Amino acid sequence: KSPEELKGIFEKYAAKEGDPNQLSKEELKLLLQTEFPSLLKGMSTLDELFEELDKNGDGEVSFEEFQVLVKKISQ
Ligand SMILES: [La+3]
Repeated sequence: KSPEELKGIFEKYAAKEGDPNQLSKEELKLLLQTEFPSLLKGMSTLDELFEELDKNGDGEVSFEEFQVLVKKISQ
């Protein structure tokens, strides 16, 4: 539940598919799977999360956008 682990695990998944410098639906999906499968139960579907996370329009859910989830994962 550490922060350093978030980066590590994150990259561990971001490196899974495509460049680890960018997250994806399938990529994040996995994370959201193990990382927080409960967040998947939310009313925010994968696609919803994907589009939700990306509020810039790059397609990459970099850790930056991820920090946005940490908020929901906090509440
Ligand atoms: La982005």
